[PDB]
Amino acid sequence: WSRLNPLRHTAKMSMARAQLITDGYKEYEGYSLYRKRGLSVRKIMREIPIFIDDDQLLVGDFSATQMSPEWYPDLAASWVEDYIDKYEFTGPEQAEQARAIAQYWHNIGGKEMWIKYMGPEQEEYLTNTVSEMYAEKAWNVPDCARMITTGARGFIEEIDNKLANLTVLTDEDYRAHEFYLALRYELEGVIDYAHRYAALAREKAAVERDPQRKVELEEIARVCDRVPEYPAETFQEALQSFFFAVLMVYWDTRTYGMGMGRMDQFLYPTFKKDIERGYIDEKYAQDLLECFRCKIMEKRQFWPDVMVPSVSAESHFHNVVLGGVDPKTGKDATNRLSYLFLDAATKVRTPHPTLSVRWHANIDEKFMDRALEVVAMGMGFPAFFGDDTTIQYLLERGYTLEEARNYAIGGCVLHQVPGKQSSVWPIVQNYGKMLEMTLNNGFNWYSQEQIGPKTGNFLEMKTYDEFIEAYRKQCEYWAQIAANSNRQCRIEHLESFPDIAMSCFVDDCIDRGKVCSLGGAAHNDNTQYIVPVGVQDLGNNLYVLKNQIFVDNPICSKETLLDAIHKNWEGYEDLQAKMIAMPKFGNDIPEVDELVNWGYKFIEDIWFKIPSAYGSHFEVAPHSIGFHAGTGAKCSALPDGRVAWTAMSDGAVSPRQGTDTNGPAAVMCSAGCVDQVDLFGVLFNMRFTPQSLADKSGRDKLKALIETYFHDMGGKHVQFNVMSKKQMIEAKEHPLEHQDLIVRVAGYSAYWADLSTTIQDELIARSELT
Ligand SMILES: O=C(O)Cc1ccc(O)cc1
Repeated sequence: WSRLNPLRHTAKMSMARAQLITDGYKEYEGYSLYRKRGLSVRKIMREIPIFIDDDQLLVGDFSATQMSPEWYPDLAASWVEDYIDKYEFTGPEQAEQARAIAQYWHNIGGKEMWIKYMGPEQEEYLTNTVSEMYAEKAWNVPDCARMITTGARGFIEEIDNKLANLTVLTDEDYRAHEFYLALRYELEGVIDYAHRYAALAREKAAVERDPQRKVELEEIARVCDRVPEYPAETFQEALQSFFFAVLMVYWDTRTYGMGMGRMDQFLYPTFKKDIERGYIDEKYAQDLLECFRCKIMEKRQFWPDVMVPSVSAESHFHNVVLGGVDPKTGKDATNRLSYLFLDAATKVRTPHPTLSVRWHANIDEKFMDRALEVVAMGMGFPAFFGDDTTIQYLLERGYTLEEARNYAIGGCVLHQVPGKQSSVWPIVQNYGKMLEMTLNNGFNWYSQEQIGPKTGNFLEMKTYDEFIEAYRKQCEYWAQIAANSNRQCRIEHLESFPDIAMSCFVDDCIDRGKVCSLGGAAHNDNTQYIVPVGVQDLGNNLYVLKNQIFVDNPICSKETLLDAIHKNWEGYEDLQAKMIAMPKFGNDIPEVDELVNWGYKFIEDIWFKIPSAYGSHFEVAPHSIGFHAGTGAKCSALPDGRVAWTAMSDGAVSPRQGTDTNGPAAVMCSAGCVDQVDLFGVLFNMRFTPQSLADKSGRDKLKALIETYFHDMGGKHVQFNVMSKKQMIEAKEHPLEHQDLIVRVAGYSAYWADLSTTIQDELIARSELT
């Protein structure tokens, strides 16, 4: 009854893109890839199954059967093998169809073409090589709502004004002449897509008996008759217009961490249009935002199980930034449309649309108090981002102050302006696992193979300054060997799986006539980066290296140490308790909280002088998504009392696990001692108990503590979740029951049933605060 009604995961495998792209490549054979793609995608949207759900007033969906996740063979296809039905993956009996597409799309798929290119193929855990040929790229926020007040028609004109009055093909990239035609070809695709619903919604009208539900869709057909093609005019046809731009991208590439930030900023002129004109009510607007959280869900993920350890089983980042600052004037933009957004998170309790708030000095204290109740209930949501510091990072990249003020976020914590960055290609490297390799000697304990460089013998280091060069020499190897892989993989993805439709919403892409992935990016700045996930464990161990190994303590010699972790404290269980009691990050120890700052300052030195993509340099994104588990489980033992095969850390500057013997103010004062201005978004989450946040103390102690954390300490991002540790243990022993539990992990909340085991038991260990 609570306004909205989401439903169940009674889903099966769907072949409405794979089979529809397969015969698109065959019917449009010979046309260049830029055109053979664009011609096939409009074939999809104009021909794919369509339906309108019940009591919903949004039409376009992310699949051809309710919640059945589509499959894209353009990116990969040879991962569907022998089981016929068996593990969250299921089909009816059509396995002979997947093997038919896999037979066709063999050696012509993204990874399928990619894995030949190399030659030898080094399977890895120190870098996500498996997640770079298999995972779809997005993690941006294009201007599909900042550049959709023009409409698809206004786009096709600029393309037509381009192919005619500026072409003169003097090899002005035949690739560019074909990109232009392609971009039109699926711009009419998003027209046919919404003109199919108009004919179907109008058909769903006469046979309808409820006259209010009849007029509900009779206006939707009138919306979709003008929403995608021409510029929108009303709040009901501005949302549907923006959404169809999110789908046209999804039909060309399963847009991963695509952000849709600032819906409280660009749906306002129509919001302020219909309301003050009595055309739409606040509850009606709260209906669409409710119907927006539901319809966005169907985009489930469908990747091989070999990555579920590192990417969970349903890690979706559909973030939207509510609140903020008016760019042209500097005042606050926190408005009622932001109030209805987190009002929607009440009546519908979906965990994917992140719904993030952006704090700033003169923000609206009322709609920030009301934001603290949204995380006071279930779900660890409105991930408060602090501006002021993030602005300095964007302004020092090159963006103008208006572009910087107007920033949103893409994916987890990546903050960036809308239509400028271009489909990021990330790199994971557990800089605690590097410590394992150099404390060894490039041996990769879990693998027991001399796969690294013999930088130096630990039993012959002599001094700490000698170690940190043997740690630099080892880290730099996995730099020019990891970047060098997905650098020329973004370039290689020009023979397969480029993002043509997404270029409709990247600046200068239309002008230079080149896609955002390869070339026509307006800013090749924050477009490639690294995620160190567990660098707290670097500082905690570096402290043990700096303090209490070299100089004093020869009993805990370099020999007694390496063997203790070799056997994982077995026979040394007395020692680990002392190291686990040594000063650890998360409290308020400058002697231990400053080494994690120098830690990032050690990573920011090597990678920032490494060129990237088409220009600029690699960034450093300390965030995480689930890569602490799949990497830590293969990262064997650490000096700071760690056990062998356990996770790294909970991302960026979050305290390790049970290391905060001090209150919440310390856990942020520590995390504040990080010069996080040049850090591409920090993932900082911590757990409170519901007795603290569900009272005035939540909107009094926290606010005074989170505002102080960002203004005095220069933080960037803070995200909370309230849930008892027993409630998670009670979910571990009853996982058949709590299959719809909202648990935060790392910049998102996902159902506990699709969460990995190593992530569950790790979430038990996170401390409780008051
Ligand atoms: O988000 C990540 O860090 C992993 C990733 C790698 C490649 C890709 O295409 C998508 C995601």
